[PDB]
Amino acid sequence: STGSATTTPIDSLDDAYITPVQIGTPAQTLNLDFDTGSSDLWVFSSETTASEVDGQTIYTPSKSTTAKLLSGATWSISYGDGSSSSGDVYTDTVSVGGLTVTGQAVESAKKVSSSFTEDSTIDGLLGLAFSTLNTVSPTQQKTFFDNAKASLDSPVFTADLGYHAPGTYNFGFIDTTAYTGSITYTAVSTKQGFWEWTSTGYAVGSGTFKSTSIDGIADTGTTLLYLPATVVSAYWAQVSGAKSSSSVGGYVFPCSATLPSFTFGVGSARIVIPGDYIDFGPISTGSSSCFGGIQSSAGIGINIFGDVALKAAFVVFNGATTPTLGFASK
Ligand SMILES: O=C(CNCCc1c[nH]c2ccccc12)Nc1scc(-c2ccccc2)c1C(=O)NCc1ccccc1
Repeated sequence: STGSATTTPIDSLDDAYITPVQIGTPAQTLNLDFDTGSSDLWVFSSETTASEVDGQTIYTPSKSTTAKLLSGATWSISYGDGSSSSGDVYTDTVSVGGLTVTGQAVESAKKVSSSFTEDSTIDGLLGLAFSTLNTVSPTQQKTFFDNAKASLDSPVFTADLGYHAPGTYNFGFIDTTAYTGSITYTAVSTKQGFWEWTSTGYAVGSGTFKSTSIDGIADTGTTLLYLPATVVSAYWAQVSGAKSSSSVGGYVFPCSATLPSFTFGVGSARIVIPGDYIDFGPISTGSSSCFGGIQSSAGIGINIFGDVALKAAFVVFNGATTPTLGFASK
């Protein structure tokens, strides 16, 4: 089997992408944020504290003839911004772009933090990191991809995120029309639960390429590119008037600037992120100070190849017995 679904930016900045997901019988369609940096499929629901729902579409398990309460199971997650959600668990039929998994754990939120409440366009998350990170207790659950894998024509999914435009998530096949040249594959470590790999270096603009190993994760659920302070300083040094602002929370630059591209290595191959991808707009409405899309990972503890990086590529998440990652230009 295979599936194919369009993923759509939630706003003009590409702050996140949402993909429609069918849950239950009759289908309930929710717009989920596909997240290769976590492993829980959690949704706004009929159980969510009413004051914490502000425009989201909710999953109502009582209206699904295939929903079953996973007795005694609970879940609780928090992320690096200090956002969180928690609740109980149903199993139900979940379909993505024509690919159906029966018996998928659907984590129904009883509580969500303010950041999620305020994002009316995101109805939940669909995790695609390794199932070792799933938070359900006392019986850990498998991700959608893990449940689908053995049914897929090939044990892969691909992320083809657009820049200010829709893109695609495919399951079970590689669309050879969606990229240019070749896919370069690189090794993955699953030890932290993530699609963790090592970039071979970087370049700023038309600058010479620096060969250096940069370990990080391929994370569709993180907006920006978080890299070591040395690398990030070298980038912003090529932007007149750019500075790191502790009051704003990172590197800012004059909105009148033209940003240089950023290149990262994949083996002997190179992926170029155009400068426009690195512009995240005014720090506040009407400001002439713009927020940068490349930021330091120094307080995080891991480097994160988020959407700013991934949207410059066609990315293969290869879930074979030894997983790997593939990158192609497009
Ligand atoms: O959690 C994910 C992917 N799920 C995102 C869900 C989500 C969290 N608010 C959301 C809001 C909307 C949609 C999805 C999400 N990736 C990872 S691995 C390590 C960190 C981390 C650890 C410590 C410190 C910082 C990052 C994160 C992280 O928190 N990224 C987002 C971020 C990146 C930079 C700064 C803050 C948060």
